[PDB]
Amino acid sequence: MKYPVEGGGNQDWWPNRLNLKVLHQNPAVADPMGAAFDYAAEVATIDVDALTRDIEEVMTTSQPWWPADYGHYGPLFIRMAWHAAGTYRIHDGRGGAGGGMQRFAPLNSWPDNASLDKARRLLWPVKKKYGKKLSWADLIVFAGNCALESMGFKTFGFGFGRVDQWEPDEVYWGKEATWLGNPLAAVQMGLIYVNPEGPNGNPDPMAAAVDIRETFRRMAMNDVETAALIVGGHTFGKTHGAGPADLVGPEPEAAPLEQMGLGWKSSYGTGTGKDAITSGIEVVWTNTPTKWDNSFLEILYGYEWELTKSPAGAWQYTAKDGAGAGTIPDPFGGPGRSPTMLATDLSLRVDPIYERITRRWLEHPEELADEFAKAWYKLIHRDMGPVARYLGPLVPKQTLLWQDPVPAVSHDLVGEAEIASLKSQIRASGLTVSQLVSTAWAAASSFRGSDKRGGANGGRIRLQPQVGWEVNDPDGDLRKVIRTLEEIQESFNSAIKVSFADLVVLGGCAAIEKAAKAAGHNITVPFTPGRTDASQEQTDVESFAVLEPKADGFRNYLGKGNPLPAEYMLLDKANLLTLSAPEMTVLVGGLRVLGANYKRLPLGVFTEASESLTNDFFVNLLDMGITWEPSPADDGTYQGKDGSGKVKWTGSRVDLVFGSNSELRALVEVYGADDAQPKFVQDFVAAWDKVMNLDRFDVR
Amino acid sequence: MKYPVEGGGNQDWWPNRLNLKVLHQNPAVADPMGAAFDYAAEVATIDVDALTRDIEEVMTTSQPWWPADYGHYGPLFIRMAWHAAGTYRIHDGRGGAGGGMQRFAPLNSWPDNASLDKARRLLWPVKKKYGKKLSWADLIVFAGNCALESMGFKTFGFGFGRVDQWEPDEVYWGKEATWLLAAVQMGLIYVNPEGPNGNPDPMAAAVDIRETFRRMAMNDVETAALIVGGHTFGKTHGAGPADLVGPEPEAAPLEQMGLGWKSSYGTGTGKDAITSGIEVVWTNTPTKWDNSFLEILYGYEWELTKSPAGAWQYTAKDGAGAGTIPDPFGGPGRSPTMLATDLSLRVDPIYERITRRWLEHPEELADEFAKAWYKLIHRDMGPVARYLGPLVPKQTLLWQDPVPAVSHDLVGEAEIASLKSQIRASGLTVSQLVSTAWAAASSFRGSDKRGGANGGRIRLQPQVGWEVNDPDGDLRKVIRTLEEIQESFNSAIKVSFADLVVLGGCAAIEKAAKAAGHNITVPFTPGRTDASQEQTDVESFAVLEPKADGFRNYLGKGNPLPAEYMLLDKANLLTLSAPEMTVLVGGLRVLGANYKRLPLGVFTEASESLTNDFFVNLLDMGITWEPSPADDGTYQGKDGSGKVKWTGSRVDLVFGSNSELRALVEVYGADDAQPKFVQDFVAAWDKVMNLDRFDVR
Ligand code: HEM
Ligand code: HEM
Repeated sequence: MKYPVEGGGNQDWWPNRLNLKVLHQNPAVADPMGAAFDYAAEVATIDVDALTRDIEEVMTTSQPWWPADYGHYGPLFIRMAWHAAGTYRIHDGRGGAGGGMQRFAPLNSWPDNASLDKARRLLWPVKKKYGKKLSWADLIVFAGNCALESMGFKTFGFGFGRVDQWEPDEVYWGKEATWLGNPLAAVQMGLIYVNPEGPNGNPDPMAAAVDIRETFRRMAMNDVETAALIVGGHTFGKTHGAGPADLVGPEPEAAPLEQMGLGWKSSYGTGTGKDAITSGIEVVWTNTPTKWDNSFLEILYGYEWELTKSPAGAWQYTAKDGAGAGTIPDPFGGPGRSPTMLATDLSLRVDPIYERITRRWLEHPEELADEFAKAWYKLIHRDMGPVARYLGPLVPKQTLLWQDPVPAVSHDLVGEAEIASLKSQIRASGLTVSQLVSTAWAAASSFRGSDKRGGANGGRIRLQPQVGWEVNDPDGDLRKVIRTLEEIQESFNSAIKVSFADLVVLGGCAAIEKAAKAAGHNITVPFTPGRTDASQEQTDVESFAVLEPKADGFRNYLGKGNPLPAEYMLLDKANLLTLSAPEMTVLVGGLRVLGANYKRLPLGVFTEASESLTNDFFVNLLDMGITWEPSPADDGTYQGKDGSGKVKWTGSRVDLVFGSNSELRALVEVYGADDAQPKFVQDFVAAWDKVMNLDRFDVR
Repeated sequence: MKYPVEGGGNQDWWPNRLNLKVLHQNPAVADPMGAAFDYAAEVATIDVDALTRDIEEVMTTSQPWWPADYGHYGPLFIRMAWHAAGTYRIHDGRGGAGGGMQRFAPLNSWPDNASLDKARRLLWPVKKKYGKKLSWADLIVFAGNCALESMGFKTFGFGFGRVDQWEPDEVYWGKEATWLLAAVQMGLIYVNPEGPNGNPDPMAAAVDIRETFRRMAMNDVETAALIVGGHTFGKTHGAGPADLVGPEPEAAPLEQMGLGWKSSYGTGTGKDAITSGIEVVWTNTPTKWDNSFLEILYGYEWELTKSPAGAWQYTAKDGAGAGTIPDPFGGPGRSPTMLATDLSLRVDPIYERITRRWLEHPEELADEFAKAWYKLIHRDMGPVARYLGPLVPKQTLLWQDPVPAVSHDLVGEAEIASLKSQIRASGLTVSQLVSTAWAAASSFRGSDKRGGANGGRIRLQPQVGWEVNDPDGDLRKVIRTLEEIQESFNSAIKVSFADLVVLGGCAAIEKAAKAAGHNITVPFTPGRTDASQEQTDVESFAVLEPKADGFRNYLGKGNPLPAEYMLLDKANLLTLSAPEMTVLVGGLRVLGANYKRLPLGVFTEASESLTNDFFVNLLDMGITWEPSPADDGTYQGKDGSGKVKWTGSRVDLVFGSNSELRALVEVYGADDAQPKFVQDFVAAWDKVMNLDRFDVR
């Protein structure tokens, strides 16, 4: 229907086709830094003092193509930071500022990130003067933070380490196929949090409060943070509004080329500064919108508000009787204005929940500072991962209970001879292979490569938020495996201290070695030590209530509330784990033949003899002498009807896909060859070593 | 609108968004074999003597879930190769057999490749026995070529080498959004069998076939070789009206394991399957070679009747031939039948002569069909240095872009410096050397690997006269100076011509780098030869003429899109990637490599000096842009005070507009990256100049 370079390919002929482009996004070819570049080794060598001494400079020179309000840019950079790490939705994990996606995406065109392309273009001198030693995400967010600092503040700190990706990330943002139309977080399509004029353009404070709380909750922010975040943020800078909001041009994706990749080039007046239009509201919040103080709340409790319209054609509030008419300084010189407020932010005065936590902030005006610093530092470094990546000399030392704190190694890391000793001690009185893998896999499947939260490290697999997960059948034998592993741990220690997660991954390794040896290959899985155990008080039970996978194909289990059919979720779960197209298929075959099945069902297994790591899943799948017909009980299962009329195999919806979707058919059509056995077991161990070492960030 | 794993973003909100996901396609991540796996090295060990002894067996055994007419699959295989090497489009170069795209693509769902999805399954007991030492594409077109030989025929040869791919390539097949360029009806690989556009008249079928095949290099005499030589084998499954067939494979319920067209009529297979909806049985012995097709084609006079499937097919009048055709599964014989496209060869005046001439002695038909089939198969492989295996018919050909054998003593870099010296110590300027070299290595298409810098065709008639290489400019001067150097060098180990072309290009890059302060050594691998004017035909090169070489900022007439896209579609052929594309475009813009001396695009104040000044001067926001008052697709870089300082084109400012490429320009446009930029430019350049060097890699 249209050319490929414009769109094209397939998907113009099929609406819902299993698109295999999401597995290998962000390839190593489109990386202009090269194939041997380590960002963690470079970003530590910048002189953050010199950088801090430079961003402070770019925040004072009013560039002539976009004038500076009050001769300072700080507000704009804080807004940039907030709209850069305000997309992080915990329901799946994708988004956030961990990829700096605000540059190129549907993000750099949402009808709220308007007048933000100019904000990024402002920072070009600093990135130009530094080069490859400053990834764009780090520059944006740290510029916001250093602005907040420069405008009079004492921040909690900051840490570099976010890496850039050079291709847009595909994330589901909303069913509404038009701007302003459960896995979501922005109540509109294109909004970040809330329609500034109240939900659905309706300026009601109560609905605004309900909605703003129901939105922030999908980003793990409490009730005290939300109030702190909003207040501390909007105590800075002004709005942008002039004539009718319909005069703005197109967005920086359908804009003409002479605009150098900008947008919203307003034709009204000179087009910038005193007449620039962006959100269609015209409000100044404080009375000195360029430096910090406890004044926004005073205005929040200083005048009684009544609704009005906007000179730009929008809804807002304004003090009655002309109170304070002409008391707030002009953004570019001129007579005073009237103290105004947005629609939502009045909720902080009427809503009874926020009232108890805002009325306290009139007196004790200092507590606002620390709470805002904490909430901000939480909003920033939310998608960086464990503590071991906070590079640079500005990170604090104290840990926070949301960081998933993992205590540092306080003993000698185990040795190699001890590794073989533990192998022998675990494969002689441990348990079957189908158990030592299932528990091990479950300890490394809570990972999410979106924000690198959770995983094998910490050993949380034996604590409350994960043992009770129904996906790891609690009334099964997982607790018995836990008892055995802890007792062999303490026995070897009584016989250099080995932690628990170390031993879990070692059990998985020894089980895979057992299966491979049963298959006829003396192969070894590479194991590196360097994990520690977490305690119940350092792992929040409620925070981890989202990692519980609603659909996990690699163990063949689907739950309830599943958005898409039970097949696509396999790739989705295989996309967070950052698995290439081959490493997903081989891993599926391995887990299927190894008996890593939820409740030990006879689904997925395609072998007459289990616990033997062979390619018997694939060779037996592609056989055409069997006919597949949906099950008679109609439970989303199928039946391997043979040529004799006897049911032979019984796979699930996540299996027969690996023999149907003509693309994924190819990868199987390799590992199922006659001489593929010396390759399968060798390509499998690689993928298994890759999964079990995703959260190993202290050494990689 | 929909989830990413099923549909995606970045497309619904804006349809006309420059999609860079077409550059990184076929990456190094989705490769099961992993990293290296030199396919050109593995297949050198397979026993074609044994592979033939196995495909011969898989054909004679009738599978129980798809019987074989007359107990032989030879037919269904012969077609499979054809529809696997019939997706060639000469006007672009994509498709072809060398992509193995017969599997995962819209290709395996077109309402023409029906029932063929079964054939890919009949071959599994063959590939399973070999695995990685024999890719699909080679196997598909071999089972094609190897079914002919096993059926009373001495073909011309065969060669492996078509390394497969692991993701569906992106190709434009047409504008219609419904089934039924090069194909005449969307989905139908070639001609709608029931006459062009459903009109059952042979005279129109002939004028359609002529133009259609003319889009795939086949002449007028190599056409009748195929059709007559291709439809001597096998029948056409079409019993029963084409109304009960299942859905297409890409959208079928999974209990079919990716097989499409689950026919509910009758038993569903065998003597009752449905493929295209025509019941026709050509020869009287449809599983061996003989001069039978032409015999029946002239044996009677024809008349149009209806089909048991509801299509228009023909049948001899007079009621003769009652039962003269063997029943495909034992029983009463049908009447002598025929398609609609075949009658063209009886009524069209052009094919009439050759058809009449093939009936006096059919050995000429055998030979012509042999050569035509060989051309139909080994077209998507290009240089003769890629053919592997024993069965290569290494004698010669004329359409293979032939080059003489590397005969003289090569060079051992002891004099390469002197050549790189005399090319500046007795030659021209950098703004001409890089221009002519890049021109001589721009006639390349990583699809079928035709053209290329090899052969030294930059001094021959088909390429010297192209418009994009302005002949009135100075190309002749550069070529004559290079010739004088070559002749002055061999009198004292002889060096060819394209040798000196790319060597002067590299030495000019070195000169420009010295003019910047980075004494960088360009790599160079000798071993290319110059072809003559006779072995370089003119008719097959008229397509390689670039219609929009965005690298050089040249826009011809005949672009379906603006210039901003015709750069990618160009930079997608050369097997480039976004970093290399940006770097190479910047280098060619700053080194003065436009098809004139135009200052259009140059963003420097001291040319002929390789540097990143283009990138850094592009991004400065203090410079505003607006369309020039000439309204000739040129923008006017207006400075802040009202003066003209830069003049760019659509191919330039796209790097300032499109957000993805903006990141790359940001990277190379720093200040501690000029060494990185010049080094990566040298690397990408040596990648371009060494695309067709297949005799070494
Ligand atoms: C949570 C609800 C929020 C709403 C409804 C909201 C809405 C808005 C609106 C309508 C504007 C004016 C846009 C324009 O002038 O074009 C704005 C700007 C701004 N926002 Fe937000 N925002 C929210 C959250 C935040 C947060 C979390 C922060 C900081 C942590 C923040 C900091 C700012 C600042 C400093 C500006 C001033 C921009 C300038 O001076 O140019 N806002 N916000
Ligand atoms: C204008 C060119 C062509 C037309 C109109 C045409 C038409 C057709 C049609 C409609 C079928 C029915 C498919 C089926 O029943 O499975 C068919 C089958 C077949 N075609 Fe073609 N085709 C063309 C080119 C070729 C070429 C170039 C070859 C060989 C080099 C070829 C060889 C065959 C064979 C052997 C079959 C029988 C397959 C079987 O019996 O399993 N055709 N042709």
